[PDB]
Amino acid sequence: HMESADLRALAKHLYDSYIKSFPLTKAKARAILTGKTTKSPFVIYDMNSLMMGEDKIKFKHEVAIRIFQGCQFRSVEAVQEITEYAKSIPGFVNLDLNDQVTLLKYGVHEIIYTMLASLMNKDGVLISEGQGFMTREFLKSLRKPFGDFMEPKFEFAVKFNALELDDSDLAIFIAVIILSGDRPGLLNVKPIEDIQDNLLQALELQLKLNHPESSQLFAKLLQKMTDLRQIVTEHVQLLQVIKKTETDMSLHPLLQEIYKDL
Amino acid sequence: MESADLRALAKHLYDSYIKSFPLTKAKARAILTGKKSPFVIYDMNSLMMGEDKIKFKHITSKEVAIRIFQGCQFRSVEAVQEITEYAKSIPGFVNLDLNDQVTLLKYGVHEIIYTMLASLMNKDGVLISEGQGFMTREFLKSLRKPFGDFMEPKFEFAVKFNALELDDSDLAIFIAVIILSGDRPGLLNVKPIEDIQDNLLQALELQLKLNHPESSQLFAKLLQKMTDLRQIVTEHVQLLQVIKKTETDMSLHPLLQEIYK
Ligand SMILES: O=C(O)c1ccc(-c2nn(C(=O)c3c(Cl)cccc3C(F)(F)F)c3ccccc23)c(OCc2ccccc2)c1
Ligand SMILES: O=C(O)c1ccc(-c2nn(C(=O)c3c(Cl)cccc3C(F)(F)F)c3ccccc23)c(OCc2ccccc2)c1
Repeated sequence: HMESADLRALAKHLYDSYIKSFPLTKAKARAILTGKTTKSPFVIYDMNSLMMGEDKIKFKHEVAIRIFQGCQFRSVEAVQEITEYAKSIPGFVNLDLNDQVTLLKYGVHEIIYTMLASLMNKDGVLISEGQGFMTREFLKSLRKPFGDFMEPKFEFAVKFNALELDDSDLAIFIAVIILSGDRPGLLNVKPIEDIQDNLLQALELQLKLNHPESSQLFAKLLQKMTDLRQIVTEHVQLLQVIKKTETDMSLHPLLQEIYKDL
Repeated sequence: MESADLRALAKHLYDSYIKSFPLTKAKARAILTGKKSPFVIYDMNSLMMGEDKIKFKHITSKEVAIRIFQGCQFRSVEAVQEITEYAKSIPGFVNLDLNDQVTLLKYGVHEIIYTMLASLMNKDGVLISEGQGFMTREFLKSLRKPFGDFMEPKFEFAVKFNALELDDSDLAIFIAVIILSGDRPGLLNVKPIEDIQDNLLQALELQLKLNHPESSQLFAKLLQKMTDLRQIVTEHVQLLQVIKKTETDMSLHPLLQEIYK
């Protein structure tokens, strides 16, 4: 339902808007993680280095709570960037306004975990626009339920990163996630699915041109949407334990609204 | 992988799918749409008459809601054996590590049962006993305590899944894809499983293009349903646990408890 040139044009549009919307790309994150440059992050691996990192790293946003609350504020910034990106997806702002809210409500976390994988390897995650690197072992060692928060994200990212996607692939994949016609409470499924159909055609052609030797990469990427859904559900149940255990811990109102009745 | 090889693989699976499963989607749709009218169970009195006249096996505690629930469990155990026989016809499956064969079936059967159950359902009810009976959605949803809300999610899934309008030749490949899932926990040799799934996916993609040329990106939409299947199977497990801990009248002969574990 779309010619090849139109699908290439749509792929280029989305990549361009992705570069404009997300300040830390996978390409930059990989150049920081693979090193070979003098761009080097400060590495936080224990309590003493955290204390030194806060002195050296210029953070834009008890140790476990401090790290948790900071993650929440980074997630809110991520929602803002994802929302800016979503408005560039052709057709999205023309949808019913309640459906725009619904698509963002259920899509933003799946996108956050997708894009978080770009900042991750098996040993830890880049933080503060790549200025810092916090080890997976240090996060797993946090007290109470906080230790178990990041480990599922690392588990996903190790598998997702084996697909070797780049930002130009990811730009379309993220659009596909937002324009999901199966979100609960949608009023007008038909125009959402028509946009997703074009996005899926564009993703399929993008993966064939950019990864010609990666057989059925399109199918394998769509199957990862299953892993994303699973970790979002785990995440929601994990916060509920914190809400009942940590009663003095505030959650950001934007995050409060997203998780409500999910 | 050439097109003729993919078509050969698609036809092999369709042929085996027909032999392994007692009621095809095509035959089920002919019964459901009214095109030997099945005996209809729509309340307690018709249930009792169905057990007396048709004598439905698996629906033979004296409480009705429990009896119907256990009957779903008993049919699902029968379905597992049909799925196991079908799996053996998938090229490459029996050549896998024997523990990996068991693991793929153990973790795949719930998703496959839900998928194939949809072939037997419409928005008003479900066929039972090889299409000889039809039990209404309202009767199942009206069962007491948690049993009623146990049945309704199955219908909600099936109504959405059936909107894709797959036929048996599509489903035969799709079921094979689910079985050859390389991400099941405890697999020892993932590589040959993903190599077989890659062939099956190529065969499903081509099958869907030739069989539904007007249904844009149906391949993508069907793979997106694997998300729904995983989600409802996880929900299913939690619902069973609540029933296991709450209900005291669910006891069977210990030998039957072992069979239908
Ligand atoms: O201030 C800052 O610039 C800043 C910046 C980042 C973090 C921080 N983010 N984060 C994430 O997962 C993450 C990331 Cl990388 C990128 C995008 C979206 C997300 C999230 F949406 F998924 F959230 C973490 C996971 C584990 C630990 C930290 C992060 C951050 O953490 C708070 C913190 C860090 C160190 C010391 C004290 C507090 C702070
Ligand atoms: O023919 C067939 O392929 C087939 C296949 C499935 C059912 C049937 N299973 N089922 C379940 O809950 C279920 C499911 Cl989805 C997946 C795994 C395990 C279970 C269960 F173990 F938990 F059971 C149902 C819930 C409601 C309605 C039907 C099912 C099935 O039901 C026939 C039936 C219906 C009512 C009374 C007696 C039999 C038939």
